[PDB]
Amino acid sequence: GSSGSSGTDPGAEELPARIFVALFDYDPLTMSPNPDAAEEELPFKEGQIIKVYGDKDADGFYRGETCARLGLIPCNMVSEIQADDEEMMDQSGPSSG
Repeated sequence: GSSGSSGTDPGAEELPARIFVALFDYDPLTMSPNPDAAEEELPFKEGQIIKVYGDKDADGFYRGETCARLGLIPCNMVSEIQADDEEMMDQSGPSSG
């Protein structure tokens, strides 16, 4: 339909989905040793966001959703993004407590 990555402005709250950015282009169609097993993998270009849901299985793959797609993401390729919320307190003022 219409829903997907973006479009439906945020109205209510939802489950926490770890955001992971792609470090390099991933092609499970050519990279993967087999296409059949490649289906389980989730392709993504560098700089692409992947709504990761949960942790990674033994293999070490993060199951996330990107571009209205679902599959496995190689924790090796992608990476964790920095926190958006207020950052830690650095150089705490000299003021006395």
